Amino acid sequence: GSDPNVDRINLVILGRDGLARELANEIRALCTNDDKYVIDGKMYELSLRPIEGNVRLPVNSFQTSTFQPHGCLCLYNSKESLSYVVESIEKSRLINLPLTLILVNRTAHSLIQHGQQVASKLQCVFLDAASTGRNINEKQISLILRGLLESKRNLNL
Ligand code: NA
Ligand code: NA
Ligand code: NA
Repeated sequence: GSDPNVDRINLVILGRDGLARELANEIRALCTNDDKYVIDGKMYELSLRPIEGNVRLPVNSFQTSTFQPHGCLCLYNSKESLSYVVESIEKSRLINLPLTLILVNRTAHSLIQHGQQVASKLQCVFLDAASTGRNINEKQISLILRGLLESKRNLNL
């Protein structure tokens, strides 16, 4: 269970073709051995749920009996991986869940254009981390996590 003295972030990471595993691995490299992530000198419990396959399947559901999601980090770098994000979100709709759509490193014009329309439709923030492996800068990870903590307090997640 969650330590009542340490704030918990339950983060879904959504991305096919190994995108979710890769970002989850990066984030865990930044964590303590008991999965704490430090922000502004403060410890947070960080639970990660990387998803790459069909979210219809129980094993791939956003929410489980011990995991209530607080946000979802959506990753893509291609037509197919963008399509996977839309399919997964619209199908598992989790609707007021804070979402972040991130374009990562692997056409460039169309991926940005479509990403922005998808983010508009899903009502979420769009970040271009491709210019910035298929990783994301750790400072950007911390910004997203800070944002989730405030959302968590506003939406009572
Ligand atoms: Na807690
Ligand atoms: Na976890
Ligand atoms: Na996990």
